Amino acid sequence: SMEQVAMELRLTELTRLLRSVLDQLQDKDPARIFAQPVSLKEVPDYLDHIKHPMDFATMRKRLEAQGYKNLHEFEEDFDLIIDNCMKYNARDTVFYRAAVRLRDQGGVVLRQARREVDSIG
Repeated sequence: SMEQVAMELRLTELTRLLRSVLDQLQDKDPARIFAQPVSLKEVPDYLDHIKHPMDFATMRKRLEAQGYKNLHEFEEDFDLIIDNCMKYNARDTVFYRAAVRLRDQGGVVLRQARREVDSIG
């Protein structure tokens, strides 16, 4: 149908918007602490602590498979990156501190993307 195509045009444009958002969020992590999954070879107990691991490479695979239906699902994944880190790592670690800074700095980007997604529909 003509409708399913118009739908697919918007999903593709949402994917296009979310890709830009993802790049902006990931620039707030210059140390690349959140770039890749936590290694289960190097942290073998990780899944006993964190039940839904997340990282920017994993979010990027989902994004390019147009696996995000709306901004809310995307934010959920971003929030996992942050909240997992803040549980697993203690307050006085470079890791916890990197998460706080990413949360704080990402807020501004996410605030405007919400306005943009409501605005462009």
